Amino acid sequence: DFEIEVMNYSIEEFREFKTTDVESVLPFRDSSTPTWINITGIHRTDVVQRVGEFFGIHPLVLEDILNVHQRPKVEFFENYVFIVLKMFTYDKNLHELESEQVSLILTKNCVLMFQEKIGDVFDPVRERIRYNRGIIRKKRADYLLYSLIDALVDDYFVLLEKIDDEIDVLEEEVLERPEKETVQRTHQLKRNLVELAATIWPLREVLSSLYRDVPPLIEKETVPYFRDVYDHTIQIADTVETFRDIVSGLLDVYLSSVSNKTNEVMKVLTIIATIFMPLTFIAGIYGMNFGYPVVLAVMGVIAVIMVVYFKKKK
Amino acid sequence: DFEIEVMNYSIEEFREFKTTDVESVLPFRDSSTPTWINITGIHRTDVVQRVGEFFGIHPLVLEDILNVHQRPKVEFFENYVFIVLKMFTYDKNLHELESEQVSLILTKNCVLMFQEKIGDVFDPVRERIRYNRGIIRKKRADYLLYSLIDALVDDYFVLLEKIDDEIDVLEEEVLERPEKETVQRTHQLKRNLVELAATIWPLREVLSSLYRDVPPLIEKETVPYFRDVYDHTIQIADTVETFRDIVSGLLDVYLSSVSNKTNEVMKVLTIIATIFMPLTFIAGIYGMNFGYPVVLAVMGVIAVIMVVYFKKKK
Amino acid sequence: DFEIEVMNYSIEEFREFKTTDVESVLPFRDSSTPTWINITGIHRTDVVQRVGEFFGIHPLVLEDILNVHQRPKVEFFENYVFIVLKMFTYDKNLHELESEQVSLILTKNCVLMFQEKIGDVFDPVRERIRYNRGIIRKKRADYLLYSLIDALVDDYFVLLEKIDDEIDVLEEEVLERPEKETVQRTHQLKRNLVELAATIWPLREVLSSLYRDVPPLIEKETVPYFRDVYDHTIQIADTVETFRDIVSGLLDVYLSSVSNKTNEVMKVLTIIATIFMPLTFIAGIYGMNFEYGYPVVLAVMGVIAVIMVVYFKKKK
Amino acid sequence: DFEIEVMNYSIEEFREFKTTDVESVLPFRDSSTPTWINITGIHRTDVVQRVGEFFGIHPLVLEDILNVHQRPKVEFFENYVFIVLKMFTYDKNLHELESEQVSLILTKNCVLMFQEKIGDVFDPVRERIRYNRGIIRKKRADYLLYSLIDALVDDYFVLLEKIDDEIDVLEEEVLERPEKETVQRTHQLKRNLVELAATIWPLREVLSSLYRDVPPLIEKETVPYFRDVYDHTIQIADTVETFRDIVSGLLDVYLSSVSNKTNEVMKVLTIIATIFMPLTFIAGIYGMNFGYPVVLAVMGVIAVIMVVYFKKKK
Amino acid sequence: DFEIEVMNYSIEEFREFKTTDVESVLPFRDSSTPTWINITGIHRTDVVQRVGEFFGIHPLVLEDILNVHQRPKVEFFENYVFIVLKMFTYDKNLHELESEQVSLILTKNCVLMFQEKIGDVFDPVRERIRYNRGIIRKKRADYLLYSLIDALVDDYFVLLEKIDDEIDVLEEEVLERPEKETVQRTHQLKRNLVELAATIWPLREVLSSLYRDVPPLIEKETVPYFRDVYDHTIQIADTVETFRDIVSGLLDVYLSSVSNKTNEVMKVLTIIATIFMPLTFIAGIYGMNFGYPVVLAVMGVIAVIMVVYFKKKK
Ligand SMILES: [Cs+]
Ligand SMILES: [Cs+]
Ligand SMILES: [Cs+]
Ligand SMILES: [Cs+]
Ligand SMILES: [Cs+]
Ligand SMILES: [Cs+]
Ligand SMILES: [Cs+]
Ligand SMILES: [Cs+]
Ligand SMILES: [Cs+]
Ligand code: NA
Repeated sequence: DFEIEVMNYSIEEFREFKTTDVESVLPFRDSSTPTWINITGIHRTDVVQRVGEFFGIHPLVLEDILNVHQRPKVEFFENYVFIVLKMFTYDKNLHELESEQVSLILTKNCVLMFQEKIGDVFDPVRERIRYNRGIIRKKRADYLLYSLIDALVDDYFVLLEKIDDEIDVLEEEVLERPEKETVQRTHQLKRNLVELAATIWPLREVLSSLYRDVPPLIEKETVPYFRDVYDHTIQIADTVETFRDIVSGLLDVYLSSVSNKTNEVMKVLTIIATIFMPLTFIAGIYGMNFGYPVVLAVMGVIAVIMVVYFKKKK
Repeated sequence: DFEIEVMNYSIEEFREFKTTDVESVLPFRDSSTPTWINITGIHRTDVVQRVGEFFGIHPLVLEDILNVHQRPKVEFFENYVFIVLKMFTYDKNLHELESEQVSLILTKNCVLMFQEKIGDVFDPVRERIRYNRGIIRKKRADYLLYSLIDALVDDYFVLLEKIDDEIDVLEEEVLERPEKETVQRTHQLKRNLVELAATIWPLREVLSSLYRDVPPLIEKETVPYFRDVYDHTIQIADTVETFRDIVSGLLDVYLSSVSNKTNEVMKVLTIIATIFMPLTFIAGIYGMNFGYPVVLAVMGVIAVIMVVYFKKKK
Repeated sequence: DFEIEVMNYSIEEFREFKTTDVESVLPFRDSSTPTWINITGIHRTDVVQRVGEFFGIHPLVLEDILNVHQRPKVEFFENYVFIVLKMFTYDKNLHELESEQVSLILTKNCVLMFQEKIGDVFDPVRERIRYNRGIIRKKRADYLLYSLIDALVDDYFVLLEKIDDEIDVLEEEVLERPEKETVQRTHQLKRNLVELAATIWPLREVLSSLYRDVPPLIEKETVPYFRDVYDHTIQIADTVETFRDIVSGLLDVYLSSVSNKTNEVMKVLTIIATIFMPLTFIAGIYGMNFEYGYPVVLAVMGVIAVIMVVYFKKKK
Repeated sequence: DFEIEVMNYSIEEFREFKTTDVESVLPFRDSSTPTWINITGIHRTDVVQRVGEFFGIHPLVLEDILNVHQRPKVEFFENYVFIVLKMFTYDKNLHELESEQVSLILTKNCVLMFQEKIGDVFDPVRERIRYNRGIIRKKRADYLLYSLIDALVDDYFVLLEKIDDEIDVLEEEVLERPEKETVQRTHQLKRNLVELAATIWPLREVLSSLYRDVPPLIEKETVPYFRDVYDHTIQIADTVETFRDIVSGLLDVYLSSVSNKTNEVMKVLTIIATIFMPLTFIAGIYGMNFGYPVVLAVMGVIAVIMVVYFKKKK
Repeated sequence: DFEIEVMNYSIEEFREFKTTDVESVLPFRDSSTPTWINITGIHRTDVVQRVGEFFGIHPLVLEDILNVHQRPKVEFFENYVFIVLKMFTYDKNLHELESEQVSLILTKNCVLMFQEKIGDVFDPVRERIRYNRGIIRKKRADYLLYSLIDALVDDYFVLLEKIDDEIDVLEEEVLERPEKETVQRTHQLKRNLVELAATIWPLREVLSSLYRDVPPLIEKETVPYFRDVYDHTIQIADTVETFRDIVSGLLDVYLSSVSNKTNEVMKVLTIIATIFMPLTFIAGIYGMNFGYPVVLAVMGVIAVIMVVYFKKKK
């Protein structure tokens, strides 16, 4: 798609609007009062670059925003901070997770945004500016950021739940319903997990640096807030390695239960084999073409001395 | 459930009682002599909060209290220190373990405790006030805290004896009783450990902050005592990471137990097969429609050269 | 094969030529305008040596440039810098990759380049110096070096893509086309990943030092540049480890698949073994040769045959 | 069990004796000449207490003494040094290793020793005193400590050797005598290493600590020696870690053996199965009720051409 | 055996000699001109003590000279430095490696050297003194120490090349020549690796600590070469670790090869049975004693509808 979404606001009031013309939003640069410019759809290179040239942001940053498959990171410029955030979808049952790159610039009184597509995790931060919630009005553009980063960070929690279900609904199938496609899912989880912690790890660094560095973030006013988040991020980081670990032995768990049935199937063939092997034989030999019930008795006799010998095993 | 349970005391005497009226205890904030306030059950949020207000507690600390799914932690504020802890109960046999969150706060001369549910490990501290044991009465709130939390440290230990025991039993089945349920209980263990590891490592970090920082805690007076506790902490970690190291390898032990029983059954079947396969054959060619013991005379001959050839094996 | 190759340029004009005469390039040591000396074929050590002696390069380095089993490293000197890269060629199907050692020294207004064999990645750089593009003409010796280095980095993505395929394919043979030769590949894969990440880890460290360190570098202005490829570098030293971690546990997934299959092979062998062993038997003991309703047998054989069938509806 | 063992000694003469009375060995605190007062059997708290006071040793230490599940640690007070240490014994055969805690306090002119039971590694130390060997007579209680120390650590090498062999031996069984028990002993080994490493790892730090700190221990005189015990402490550790590494994969090594044998019992059956399965058929089909050697020849042709097949595998 | 080989060189001239008398090489302590003394054969504990005291060396050192099972290390003193080093020798084909302890003390104009036996890698160094190659003649005692340390390190490369060959040749066996004794050599490799790894990691720390200290190591003249050897040290470490990683897997790689093969002996088996089981049955059922081709064709029909069915698999 394409769109652009600004949310200027102040302690007293706010205004909001949705345009598709880039020149209607550029004068907010010089707002005294905080703004949030959301640019859905980065695919329009010309929109980005325009915004990118007007604000005074280096080309390589602008090019960064158009490169999609990245680490999450921060970089501190003279008048602006630059951040690179991911934000996941997980379809359940078709066990597959998606990741949309967001990019963010903190200058003057504006929090720039760059979303690949429509549909996003900041529909709570939106409401808090519209209906005068929390301390979101009272404060500045760097708090706005902390609003935006938080809203995203919280999202993971609920993804972290969703998989926590997937694990639980796999260390069952493993040890009770041993099956072909169970193996698939298992690796499918193990993989996705990797992709997760490949993002969350730098994500803690991002927040770890933001907290502990500070330039045009108003210091002893927004930094604990950021720290609160930084705490949130540690938790999760932890919580991935956690699952990672549990999922790893998991495949050997299947293995062990798989083999254990092979065994059972073996015995079955062995005892049925082991008894009707010799009984067919004596039946076969008295087919030699060259007292009747007494052979049947020592058939029965020797048949059941196998039967009480597999009680001593099997 | 729900209760309150104070135990005031000084060098000389002591008092203690119980209620379900928050307003009776509040006055104990202005005690010149120590006080242990035990608000068990934290579902009754108005009580928590009533207090949370009266004593000067900031609402985020108070929310913390309410959320029981937390990183065990410690926050220092101006007139008070704040701590969270976990508390475990392992059901033997079901192989299942449960987590209460214990919240705490030191302030001036008072120890605000917050439990989810009746039932705790603080009895042995209760008695040391009750019958005047040790040097509890001659020392202050911080000490009470130490005490209280040392009383916790000590709990994990039995929990580490109990689990050990579960290791012992499991490392019998694995090698001697190859079975389905054994697989289950093993992983079950793995899981539990993780959760323990997860709790203890941070828990550790807590005592480390306390020890080497100390703000309203009679400094060169208690710090050591916290050191001693800070140590047990460590100990437990070791023990923990020990067991981790052990269990992990366990499954691979059992895996090997069973692939070693497959090899048996294969010899049962193989040799059975291997002697009645050619003997039921050659008395098959004499059941065609086109000396007699000379037949049996070579049927024994080979019958035996087989059982000699598996003495070179088996 | 051997080949010297120089490209001299500045804002206005440029020149280029391919030589097999070493002395027809040395005088570029005293160029006011940038110069990119590419010496393909480091077997002709005498050539290398001469470039050295002339420029005033310390033997150690010189020798290192010949020594092609080496860790990618930066060493900074008085007037020059020294850098050593590796450049990779993955062959697909035969899952087998080869790495060239390229070596670089910036100095005055020269970027000395020593390859091992004709054949590289840099071509698009040569386009940008030839057909006046980007901002490479405007910038000097150093920017170039970045451009050169960037060039290579970029190639690694390419390989990563190709590699990335080599996994997706291989996790359909793992759990659907189980076989011998799948195994082989899996090792080859892992080995190669090993050799690879082995080269990146320091590689990162090369671009890292360069940025936060700096000696004779058109720093202000280009530091950011050195930094932007150093970004890419971490990116890929991560994305490597992603594969290590995935592929590591790959031989276990396969395990789980294979036994599951064997198990099936047992099932069929048994539910046959178990039903036609006895029915062969009772149809065996009626081949006795002593003196003593025939469809009753076929019936009671029908009956007890079917209870076997229905009993493997409680398993199998 | 309970005793006390005094070993006063100077350059000129020495005296020693044994006793079940705590008061006899007190006056020595005031010895101008170094002494070694050994306390065996600290199941007598009452006595451990008594001196605890007398020598002016802070009760926390006295507790840490009487609690025998602890980390090797080092703590330097004003008038004293204090050190906890373990002392391992391997029962060969009953793969199982026991520990006894020895705590130590250097003060004035007396090394204090605290053991759980009679039976220690210190013997050698005594001799050198008894019969004036080395320089130990010429030097003070600090040295006495170092020696008592060096003694014990060295005893770990002895302990290594014993472990080395267990290994040598087990890495035969595995690849030469595949069996149910062999496993057991593997595991056992792996347990005994971990508990070892466990004590060694800290211990190392107990020797690292001493060396780089030095308060009362006549310094550039005794430092170099203590370092030597230290150097050894490191050597020990490394060694331990080598084995862990070796022994981890051992069972993998073992699995690869058993599973490999299965391979052969399968083939075995297969060929006997495969060559007779169709030969008992084709005979079996001529016992129908409705060129005799031509078939046997075919059977001789078609028993021959399975063979040729297996000269391309097996 | 036993030998002493001293070399006393100066920018103008040199002299060298072999003598098994330990009094003739003692004047060289007081040489203005650099000296390199090589003791070969450290079984003679009379000559390490004689030369150990003459130079003034501490015993603890002269004992560690002797202790040839040691972690390579560097220790510094007043008038001399100490360095314990190993040198490896690998038996190809027998897949076995044996070491030797070379100990080294830099003092005045004398590098004392302590070799267990004759046979060593310093033949090239002796070349660069004898014929006046390079710049060792013009340089002093510490350049020698370097030139020495370097030859030894360059040693490990020719070693690493041998091992590479082994891995290569082994990893041909795992995946194509599966067997019993293959799996042994694996383990062999691992051990040796792990012996190698254990030695190298500190040798690194040696040239790490030689390089960033320098007292009677002529500073900005030779510390640019200690660096160079230090570099090759890192390389070797790196390269070595390479292997640990590769090999650790290999074992697993073998097991997948075997456990595939069992399957291909399963298929074989099942199918012959599959077909010659129901067919061996009906022949039986017309071997009962109470339109002929008709069955022969329906045998044809069913025997081959199996055939078909296994082209869907197999
Ligand atoms: Cs980029
Ligand atoms: Cs918050
Ligand atoms: Cs890709
Ligand atoms: Cs592709
Ligand atoms: Cs204790
Ligand atoms: Cs036991
Ligand atoms: Cs050996
Ligand atoms: Cs020593
Ligand atoms: Cs018949
Ligand atoms: Na594994």
